[PDB]
Amino acid sequence: MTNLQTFLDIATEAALAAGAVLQGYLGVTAADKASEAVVLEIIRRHFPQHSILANEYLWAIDPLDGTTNYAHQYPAFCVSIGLLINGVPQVGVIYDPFHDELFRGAAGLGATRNRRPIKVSDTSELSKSLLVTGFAYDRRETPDNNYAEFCHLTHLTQGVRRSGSAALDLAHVACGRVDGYWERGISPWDVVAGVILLEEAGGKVTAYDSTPLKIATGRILATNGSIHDNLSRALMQVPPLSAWE
Amino acid sequence: MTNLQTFLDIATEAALAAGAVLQGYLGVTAADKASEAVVLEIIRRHFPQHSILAEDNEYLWAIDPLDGTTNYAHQYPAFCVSIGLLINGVPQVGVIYDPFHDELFRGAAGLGATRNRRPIKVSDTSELSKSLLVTGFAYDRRETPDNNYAEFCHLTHLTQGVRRSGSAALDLAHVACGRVDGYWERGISPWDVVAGVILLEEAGGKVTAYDSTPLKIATGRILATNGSIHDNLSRALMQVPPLSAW
Amino acid sequence: TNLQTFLDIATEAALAAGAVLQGYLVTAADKASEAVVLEIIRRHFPQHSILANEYLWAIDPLDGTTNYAHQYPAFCVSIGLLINGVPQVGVIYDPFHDELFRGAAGLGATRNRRPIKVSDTSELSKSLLVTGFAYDRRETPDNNYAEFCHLTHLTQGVRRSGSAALDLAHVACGRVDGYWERGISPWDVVAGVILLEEAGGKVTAYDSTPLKIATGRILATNGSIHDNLSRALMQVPPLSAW
Amino acid sequence: TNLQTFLDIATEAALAAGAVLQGYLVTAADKASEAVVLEIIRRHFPQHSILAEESGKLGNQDNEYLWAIDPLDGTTNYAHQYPAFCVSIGLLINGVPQVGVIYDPFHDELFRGAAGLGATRNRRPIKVSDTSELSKSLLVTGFAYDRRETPDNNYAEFCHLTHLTQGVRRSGSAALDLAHVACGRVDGYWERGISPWDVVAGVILLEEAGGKVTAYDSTPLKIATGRILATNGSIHDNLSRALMQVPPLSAW
Repeated sequence: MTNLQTFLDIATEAALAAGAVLQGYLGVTAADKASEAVVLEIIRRHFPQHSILANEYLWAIDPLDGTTNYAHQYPAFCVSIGLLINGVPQVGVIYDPFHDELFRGAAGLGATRNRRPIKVSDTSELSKSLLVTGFAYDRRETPDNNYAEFCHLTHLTQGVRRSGSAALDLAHVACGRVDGYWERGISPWDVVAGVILLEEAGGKVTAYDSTPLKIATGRILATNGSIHDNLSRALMQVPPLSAWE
Repeated sequence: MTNLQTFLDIATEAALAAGAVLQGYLGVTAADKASEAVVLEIIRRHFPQHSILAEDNEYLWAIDPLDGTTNYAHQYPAFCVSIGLLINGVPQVGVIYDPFHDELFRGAAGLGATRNRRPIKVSDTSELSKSLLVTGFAYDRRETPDNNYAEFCHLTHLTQGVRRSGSAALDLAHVACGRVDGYWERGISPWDVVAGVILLEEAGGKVTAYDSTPLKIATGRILATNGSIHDNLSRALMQVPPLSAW
Repeated sequence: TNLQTFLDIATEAALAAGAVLQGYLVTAADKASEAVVLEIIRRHFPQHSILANEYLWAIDPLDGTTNYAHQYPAFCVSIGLLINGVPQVGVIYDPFHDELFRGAAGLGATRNRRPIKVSDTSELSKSLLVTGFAYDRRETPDNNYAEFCHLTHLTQGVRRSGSAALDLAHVACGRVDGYWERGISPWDVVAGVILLEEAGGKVTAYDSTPLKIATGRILATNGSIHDNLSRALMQVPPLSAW
Repeated sequence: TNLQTFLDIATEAALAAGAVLQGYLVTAADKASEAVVLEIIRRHFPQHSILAEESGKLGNQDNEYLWAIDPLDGTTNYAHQYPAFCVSIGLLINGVPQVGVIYDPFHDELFRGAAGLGATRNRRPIKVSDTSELSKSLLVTGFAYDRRETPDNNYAEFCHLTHLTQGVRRSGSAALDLAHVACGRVDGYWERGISPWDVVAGVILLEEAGGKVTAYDSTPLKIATGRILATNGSIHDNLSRALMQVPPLSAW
């Protein structure tokens, strides 16, 4: 509808403005602060009645996803700007300012990168798939550290990447550069924009066991749709690390 | 040395020409073959007396026409052409070209290291807890218990993170310019690493076996760091607890 | 403020239309770009009026059509806002070189979201200028050739790019020191005029009296050579005198 | 192969010098670019001779191999950061242009050509335009430093062709103008007062791209005269005729 394109227009300009701020600093906490201020000013000026995640309309903003990467100048970081409408992701913009890759999606309006259409891959077999995952800040505090999962899928697939940016990982599923992505311990601002981007690109986003996505649990399974069942089953069957030599 | 700069000039043009071929195909086996043919024609036309290693002369070129083949097949943006020269079995000239991001890494003994013809240098990080590392996993990983998983988990617990890009040559280039602090992998081949090794050394880094004894490429194992973290990372890899201990 | 909101939407319209131009890269391209721009401006500002009333948008969906037809890399989308007939918001986007020029009254001038400023050149000798030639040049003796020859003699050179909007953008970021042209249209210049003024430049008629876009004549400089260039334009020998 | 070896080295010299120009982006930049080009060419081809404006004549100028080097074509543009400047590296074999590389480091456009090996920009083939009518053509020209001292200043030609075509551009770089004919962005180019290092690389590039380069009257090119007519080949006779029939400015 007309509002969603208007929402997507403003989120795009906010992401590009913030991305330029992040690029300027390259010559970390200050950069993240400066990007957030730019994003908030734009969204609040155009949509004073909307809320920022913390009411029908709720913006989930990550001003700098991939903070560890950015501190090391590792080229995998982005701005993520997502809109929840009645708690459902409906508008998403993810901008990688180092590679100048602008991912945009909105419900019923399609998914693009640099304003050209993108689509998920068709891969259905784990043995022919390339996946990506991440590891949470709390990984030393719980036995559920995602290592078992990583090892298991690394054995069953062509490989599991680790980029260091959850938002970019979702964008890479959306354009078919990987076939699937899973992670625990993520935050709403890490994933809201990527979820609608991926769904518009033809993918599927659920919990690990293929029951509906519950962002509050911090767990996400996001695939091209064709590999969703095989990946869900492999994750639920995961042998513990103690079962390896 | 005049000699090394001339070798570096030709390896640079070979990498750029092959990178353009890889870009043309993006619009996998054919791409790899076409890239190799381009590299071989250039090296052998300029240096007909040199020997080629790909797929005991004084001059031996270790060529990877497409490092990151899995990534390339998926269009995952981490692949490159790697062109390294072994002089009496020692890496001395290296060019690594990422044609998707247009990043040209160049180094030669005594001549320095550059990315896009501008100097690069390794990071200063000395503590594992403040470090960002990268590693990979071999094609034989299902057949041996030494699959590198224990190392990956251990280091992921001890550092800020361990990346997995899918290109060993780009991983070495990322150590060389300070985007990661260290890199280790088993099951690699000479053409994966020769260019990156001399690039990293010229950038100020250090490349050895896991236990810090001299690098032995034939074993397929490499530890490549900024030099300041080399000792701590080497000790962490040697003390690695097995997966069964988790 | 209001101007920032206008600038935000003009920027997204220029980038959206520019991507359309890149996809085609002539009549179809120009029309597709215009439809993209018009849809965006009307959806965000249903009460504004269009040029292609307090708010009046002057849109060129493809400035430099001859260049575009030849794939000569000097064409752009130009989106300017007149508020009570005064240029106040301007976006010029070169999609081939991916150069985004943005300006609004009191908000500054940027290229690719970085500040730009006019040059410091103060002497007509040592200056680099640019000009253009109108479609009607064969029907009138005042075809701008005499001016081109005169200024080419008095300066380091007079460029001819083929895009009036980009010429103004080039003055705004200091790549040239001044620009003059006759036979231009409002949609060619509205965005560039405010961009240049925000960058520190000056825009008038040839004789330095206030700009009159309806006359089709513009003199646009870094401000420091403005009087010198204006004097030269007031003292142009006819072609017959060569 | 023989020419391919020359082209490989000229390409690396152009890219290395272009990176120096991008770092600086004037007197030093021009000189720093030349030092990079000369070092590469003389190290790979120590027996070849060099022609350049600043360094002058290096080795016997009747050598079979003579490199015509412009380390920074478009110096006025460069001083103003006007984005139309390049490194031009051409090789004359027995006085004939046979290898050419032109590199615009600001836009990162690498033009390459050699006799029998084809013409490319950024390593993909380029070709001249199909434009056959002067009235439908886009041209480009330039004006020499001596224009105030001679009545033959090219103004009459500029006015005449501006009337007969869709327009005449003025970019400020003769080497890039030749490269623009080579890839079809313009249909033709003419200029007086040019130097060998301005045109040698572009001449072979344009010829390999399918174009044609002569004197104004379509007799063979004589670079020593400083005049060049360079087109897509299809408007060559029409543009030559217009150049032979230029009304003086006084007739306007």
